[PDB]
Amino acid sequence: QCCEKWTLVNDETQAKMARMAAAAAWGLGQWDSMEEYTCMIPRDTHDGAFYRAVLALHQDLFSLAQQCIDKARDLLDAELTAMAGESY
Repeated sequence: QCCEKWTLVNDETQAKMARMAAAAAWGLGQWDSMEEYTCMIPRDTHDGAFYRAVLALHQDLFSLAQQCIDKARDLLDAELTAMAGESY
């Protein structure tokens, strides 16, 4: 479904696609496809950091990887500090 529909799609829908497209490429182990999709994910999201952090480790960029993991945790503050208060 990803490969068929890119040029047919808008930039709003593009950003809601890549989180699933990268997951899919990663699942299938096709790393060229995975790099294209991961760039389309926004940097401000938890996932955006995480998928850059994976493509860091496949290409062996451990300083860059470690940066992205910490940046990912920083963005996960908001999500945990929301839901951790009321119930585990």
